[PDB]
Amino acid sequence: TVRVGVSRNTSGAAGQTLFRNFYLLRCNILADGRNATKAVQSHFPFLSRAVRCLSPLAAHCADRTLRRDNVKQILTRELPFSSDLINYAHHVNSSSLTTSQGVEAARLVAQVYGEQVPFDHIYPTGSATYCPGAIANAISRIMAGFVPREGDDFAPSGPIDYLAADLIAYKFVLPYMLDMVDGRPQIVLPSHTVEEMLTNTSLLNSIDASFGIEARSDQRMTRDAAEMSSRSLNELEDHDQRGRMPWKIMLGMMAAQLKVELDALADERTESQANAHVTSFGSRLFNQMSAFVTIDHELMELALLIKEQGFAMNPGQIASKWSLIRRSGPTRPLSGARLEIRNGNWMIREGDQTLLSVSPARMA
Amino acid sequence: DNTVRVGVSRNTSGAAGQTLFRNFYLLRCNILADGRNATKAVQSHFPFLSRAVRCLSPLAAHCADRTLRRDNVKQILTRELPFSSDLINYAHHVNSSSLTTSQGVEAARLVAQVYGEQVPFDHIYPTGSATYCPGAIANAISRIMAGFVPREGDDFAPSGPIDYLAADLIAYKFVLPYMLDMVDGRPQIVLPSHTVEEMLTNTSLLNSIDASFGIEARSDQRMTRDAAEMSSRSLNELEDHDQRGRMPWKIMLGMMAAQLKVELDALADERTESQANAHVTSFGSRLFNQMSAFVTIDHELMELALLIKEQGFAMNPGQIASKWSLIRRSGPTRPLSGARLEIRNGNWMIREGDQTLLSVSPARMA
Amino acid sequence: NTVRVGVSRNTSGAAGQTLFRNFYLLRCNILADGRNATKAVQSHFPFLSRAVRCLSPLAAHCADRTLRRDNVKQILTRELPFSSDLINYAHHVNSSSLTTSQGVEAARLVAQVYGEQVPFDHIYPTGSATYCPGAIANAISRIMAGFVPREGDDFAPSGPIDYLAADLIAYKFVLPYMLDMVDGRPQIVLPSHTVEEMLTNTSLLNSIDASFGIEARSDQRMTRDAAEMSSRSLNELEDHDQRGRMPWKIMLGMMAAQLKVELDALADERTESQANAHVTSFGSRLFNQMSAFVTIDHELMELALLIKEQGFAMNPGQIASKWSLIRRSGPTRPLSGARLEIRNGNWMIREGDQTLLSVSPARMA
Amino acid sequence: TVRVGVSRNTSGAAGQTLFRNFYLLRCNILADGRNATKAVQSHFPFLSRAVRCLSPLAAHCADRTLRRDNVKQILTRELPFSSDLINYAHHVNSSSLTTSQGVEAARLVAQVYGEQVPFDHIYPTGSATYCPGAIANAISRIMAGFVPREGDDFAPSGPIDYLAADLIAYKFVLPYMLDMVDGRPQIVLPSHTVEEMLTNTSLLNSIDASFGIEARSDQRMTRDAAEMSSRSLNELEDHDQRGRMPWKIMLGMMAAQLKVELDALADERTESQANAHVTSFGSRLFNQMSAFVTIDHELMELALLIKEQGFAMNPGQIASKWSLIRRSGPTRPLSGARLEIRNGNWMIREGDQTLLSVSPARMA
Amino acid sequence: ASFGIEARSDQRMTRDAAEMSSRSLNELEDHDQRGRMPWKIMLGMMAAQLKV
Repeated sequence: TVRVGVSRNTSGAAGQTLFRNFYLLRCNILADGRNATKAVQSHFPFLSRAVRCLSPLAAHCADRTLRRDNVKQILTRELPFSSDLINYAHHVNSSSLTTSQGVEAARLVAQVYGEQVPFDHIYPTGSATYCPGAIANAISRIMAGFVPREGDDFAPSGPIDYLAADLIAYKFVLPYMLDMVDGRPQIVLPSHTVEEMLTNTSLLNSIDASFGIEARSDQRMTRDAAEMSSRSLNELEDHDQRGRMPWKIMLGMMAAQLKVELDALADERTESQANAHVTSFGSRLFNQMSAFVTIDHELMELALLIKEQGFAMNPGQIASKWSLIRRSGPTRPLSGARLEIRNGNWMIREGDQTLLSVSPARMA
Repeated sequence: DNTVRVGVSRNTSGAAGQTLFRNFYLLRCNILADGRNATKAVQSHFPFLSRAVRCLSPLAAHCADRTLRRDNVKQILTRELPFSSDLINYAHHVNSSSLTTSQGVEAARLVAQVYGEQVPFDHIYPTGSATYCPGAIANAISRIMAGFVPREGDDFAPSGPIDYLAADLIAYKFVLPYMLDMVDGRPQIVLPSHTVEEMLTNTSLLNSIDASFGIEARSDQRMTRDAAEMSSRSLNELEDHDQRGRMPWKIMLGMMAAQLKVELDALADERTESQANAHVTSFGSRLFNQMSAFVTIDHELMELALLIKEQGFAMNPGQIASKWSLIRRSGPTRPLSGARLEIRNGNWMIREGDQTLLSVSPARMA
Repeated sequence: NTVRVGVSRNTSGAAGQTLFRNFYLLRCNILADGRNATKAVQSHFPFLSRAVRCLSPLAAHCADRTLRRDNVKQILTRELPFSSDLINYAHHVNSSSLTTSQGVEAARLVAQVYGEQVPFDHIYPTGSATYCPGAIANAISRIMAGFVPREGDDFAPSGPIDYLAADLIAYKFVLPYMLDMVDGRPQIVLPSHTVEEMLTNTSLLNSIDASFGIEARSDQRMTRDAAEMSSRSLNELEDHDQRGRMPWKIMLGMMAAQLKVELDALADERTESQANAHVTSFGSRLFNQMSAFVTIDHELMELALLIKEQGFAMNPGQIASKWSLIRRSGPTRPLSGARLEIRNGNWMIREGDQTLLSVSPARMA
Repeated sequence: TVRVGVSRNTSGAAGQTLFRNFYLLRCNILADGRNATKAVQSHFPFLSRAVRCLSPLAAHCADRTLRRDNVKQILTRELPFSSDLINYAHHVNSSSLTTSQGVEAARLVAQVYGEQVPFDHIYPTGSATYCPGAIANAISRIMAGFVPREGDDFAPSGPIDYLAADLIAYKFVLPYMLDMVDGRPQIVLPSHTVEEMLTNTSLLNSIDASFGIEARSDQRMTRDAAEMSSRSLNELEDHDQRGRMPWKIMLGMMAAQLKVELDALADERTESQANAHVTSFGSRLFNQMSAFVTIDHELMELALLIKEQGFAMNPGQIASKWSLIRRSGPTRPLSGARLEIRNGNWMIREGDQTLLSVSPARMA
Repeated sequence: ASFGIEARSDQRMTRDAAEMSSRSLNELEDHDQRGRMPWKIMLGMMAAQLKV
């Protein structure tokens, strides 16, 4: 007898994804569960991962021991996906994902960490262009204790950065700008793009972030002494091992990656037209990019436009609006509006109307 | 033993769907998620608009109902809150302002005086009223042309005389309405020079309207081309006869078009639902395909079709509603004198240079 | 070096719940209302659904012909095996809450028409006044599906296949209904006897009839009553020795009787019933799931009418009380004025213009 | 006329079928439905029915009670169409639908089923020629519980084969060849024509197939190791009534019918040239015949030629290549290829390039 | 006489059925212009043509 029981098909499949080449703007489409013909449910996985990477140890703790999976197969191919490369901190020559702005910050990171890490593949020295996402991922991994291998992999051999060991206790983050108005520190609207202040790296001292806990179980109380149980990035005690400047550089780098991808979105006319029915795209983008709006000019304007249009915008409309913002400079008259803080929320108010509102993002 | 098969337990009841603009009649749309394919661009359909274009041959459309339906009509129409769709389906006048229109009452009065003498026409069009529901008049005139008799709470009266043209339109399956104007001292087809409202108010203009009817041979033939047009007759070519209701037919066509335009105008008020269903990208494409019978006789519908084709068949309800409002307010948009009108391969073509600005194929009378 | 064996407690913590463990059909699985805030707990009877699906035994048992051994002997021969498992594997149970004396003549009739080709002693102990209707129903389904039972062990796919089970493969829907000779011709009538009475007088089972129908699901022909072409009635199939028509009718009546006796025994579970007074979907789900048996019996029809009149929102205690009232009192509502009509293949009762009840074909596959 | 009469005409055709007088090669070609271009689409109804018949009970469950058509008048005509006769398993003397090869299997089936069923009309006793399709249909229906009446009818009165009941649960099938390599079972490419195996009934024992269930819950366990939800034909419990060898003979006989029909078509160059414009004919032929590749190497060569040519070949080229394959024998050194079975599929690979692949075949 | 609509890709019915699935001629509501008797006369008359 012969008893070779080769398996055979058992089910089907469903789902869809758009923007294969893109990294942050890649989105996964699922039909609405309640009713098959309601608004499509979009979701950006890599953008959520990037936002969660702001606590690198908690984001990469499992990969230290558990998920030591086969990575050689993914990297070593004729055409590896750009998303995988940027996820594993590899420079890519793709024009849509490479920017020439802020490169001085890139080489600053390289000279900070190149002495003890094979940083050549992350950012080849002397290159006029670089991949912001790759450097952000490299910074996160290095802060997490990992070491990028010359053989295109990661190993948990390096030392743990002190800031990552502190961000374990905190779950919520909220970047914002600061200025010395009337000889005192106060939160201000973003007056610079990340793309421009990554050039003048001294300006990164203006950036500040506030961390705080996901407090103990309590069904109704809105606060657990929210001000007493929170800390700010610039308030932490100074120490050489603390990657505070690398952390702020990583945040700005992720923001720059998002902006360059939005710029490249303009040329993707075919897929934008084919996905005109995806109106949840803009609402999801507004929901998930909330961490980066409080630091940049153009992201703030884009968020304001998205809120004005009612959280329903297919990709082509977002591409056109972003092109308009980039080309026309500051368009909206923000001079009539003011900033305010309400129970931790970061909002722009004009009169009594709430033009914009941003809540703390989730780090893990 | 004892056996009864009257219990029939078959079931083939679909997967899922949805309906939008329930209060509307023509633009009432059925939405189906195309689960057969991975692509999630939802499919859209306008049942009542398809039925209205079907009814251009009233006898072939209404023959099936001469015997079958005897369950209930009054139970629906005489409900607490009868739907405008059902009431206009059974030729009942509707009080809603969104559906009713005030312009073009002259044609309604004309049809009422033509058929009022031999039909209880009061509920179709109350006498002396300024506001009339054009869809109700269209359904009434179609049913009368098919030999029915209306009632206050029913329509199951297949007892009236049957129009000659309603019988003539059994041999044909395709129709192509188009305007015709006296140019160069000879008859010639032209672009739509008047909106339907102007010619309904001044009913003398309807003489310019014309249509062409065609057969559908079921033989396994090669796709027939010119010189096969002998098997086709124009509406105005038919010999005159008292029973033969040509002007009734033209009035029905214009009335249906006016109902569509009134619905489109009222759509602008529906900004809430238009926003709630902004993801229905197939609305523009489906409406563009389905309205193709009316664009050949109206300025504004022609402009809407042209803008739809230029945009690229990607309009949700909000975009089409706003564009329609802009067309209504502005009126003329582009210099169509630069373009020219041509007929080729039995299709109604308007072209500028070499590009085909808009293509219209004759409709399916069914 | 050391072994790496270990476990993580991968579990959300909050999960479902099961109620009425002892009961066979009335066992239900309670799930919170999804991710919604309505807090109307879902209810579902798994064994009742399986019983209704068993009315096409081959399609309902084709999987087990090859795809299981599963060490079911351990389940059957446990120290305290679940009565649900025993009744699922056609084993008699001596529990007073699942055994009835009525209809035993039909039980021994099936036990002797299948007596010699199967070891039927463990299914129905010969001479015992009481018996488990569910066990006999499952035994009939299994044997009709082409199995043979064993005491303690799994069924063996070795016996012959009845012709009716093969015929029923083409159909997906079923609709039992009674018959009567009125005006010299057969016509559908309301139930006149309880399933117990009609089982005791086995000749009455000839009055039962059912009609099956295909499931095309092509998005066409939905409203057409030309679907009468694609249907056949149980009594209309040509007679044959191996076509177990009477076993099929007996199995249907036996399942109905099992449901009845379980409903009767539910009245004694007052503690659990009152502890679970918050699950109001119990009555609605039971009404939805019993729809195949109402057309054949008086008391099930009365219970369905009561549930519909009460708005479908009632808990187990209310169901028990109403069932006891129906059992004790007898016919309550006036059916002389209630007309019985079939429209679009639906078994409905109409009072004037009001539709007192409507029953649709059950899903049989 | 009072008005100009430019108007519409279609003469819209509906329905079309060619290759008449055949059984399997019948194709109801039609114009493309949704696309404006009038490209020719194809489908083989009888071939699909034969492929679905591999689960005989689920294939013939309807006719046991539902259809009961007036078959008597159909086959009693003066010159009834051969396809209808073969569909009801009636022997036909046409030279283009019979072959002397494989008569041993026909004799075996006659002696194994003739003792309880009339069989002379299905296959005349001792005849040197036979129609394979008729015997395949006869064995399928006899497994389905039917009884072939002499008077042009099937009576649902016979016993039901155990394998037919077993196959209800499985919607997907996979035949293949096997060999005793290194003292263990292992899949091999086909090494014999169906003629050799029908003639050598003992050699038929080497054939095997695997079946699989269908569902819609997403596939689990890497979508290829889902093996407890599948079974192999030879692993099923042996029983007198379980028609294992009848099932294998059915599959081989259907394959032989297809081969004989293609060989007969080899001489029909006239109509093939008249219909050579149809190249989707080859694509649909490949798609429907994919179930038969893994048992006969001559069919494998035709499939390989079609795949290399790009899934687009005209009937004339198919005929020429089939004749060339039949005359030549082994055309290429296939030993350079390697056999693999991944993600549930069955494919042969030479080097890294996949030479040919096979997908799930649906039977019910 | 009974009247039936066209079928659709189905040839699988050889059993009993009745009434409004194919409504019969005599059930039609009588009317002065509804020529049932002329129709029956024509049917019989063409049958007689075939006979002669």
